[PDB]
Amino acid sequence: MKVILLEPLENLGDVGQVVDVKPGYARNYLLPRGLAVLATESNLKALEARIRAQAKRLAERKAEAERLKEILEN
RNA sequence: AAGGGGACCAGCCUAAACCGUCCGGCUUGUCCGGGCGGGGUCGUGGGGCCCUCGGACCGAAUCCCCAGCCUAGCCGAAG
Ligand SMILES: [Mg+2]
Ligand SMILES: [Mg+2]
Ligand SMILES: [Mg+2]
Ligand SMILES: [Mg+2]
Ligand SMILES: [Mg+2]
Ligand SMILES: [Mg+2]
Ligand SMILES: [Mg+2]
Ligand SMILES: [Mg+2]
Ligand SMILES: [Mg+2]
Ligand SMILES: [Mg+2]
Ligand SMILES: [Mg+2]
Ligand SMILES: [Mg+2]
Repeated sequence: MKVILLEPLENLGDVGQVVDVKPGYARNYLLPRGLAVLATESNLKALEARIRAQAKRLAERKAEAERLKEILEN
């Protein structure tokens, strides 16, 4: 069963990563303890749209810096 | 059972794509979810979106009126 980790779990996966676990593990351990969420279509988009937003506000930083490296350095 | 002969006869509304709006979720938006409205309903496949072209006739199974009908009755020839 595919789940999206909400946290880094040792010998499991990284936060935001999609891993495969047995249904019992997900239903009776991860989901109740807030450690993961079902890799459903609905929030596979939620993860995706946040990976997209994080990249958006990052490349905006690496370009509002360069526009300052423009004025300075000259 | 098909088929044939007859009785009767009638076909419609949705879900999803996509659009809009409201609400709340927290993991902040190009988000996800819930409601509502639009859109759509098909097998010659149909629909959505995007271009190009083109701009009155049907009509309920719903509501209204009426005829007709029922729930009392009446006239009715000639020793
Ligand atoms: Mg028959
Ligand atoms: Mg027949
Ligand atoms: Mg008959
Ligand atoms: Mg018929
Ligand atoms: Mg809001
Ligand atoms: Mg939804
Ligand atoms: Mg909605
Ligand atoms: Mg059609
Ligand atoms: Mg088609
Ligand atoms: Mg109807
Ligand atoms: Mg009499
Ligand atoms: Mg008499």
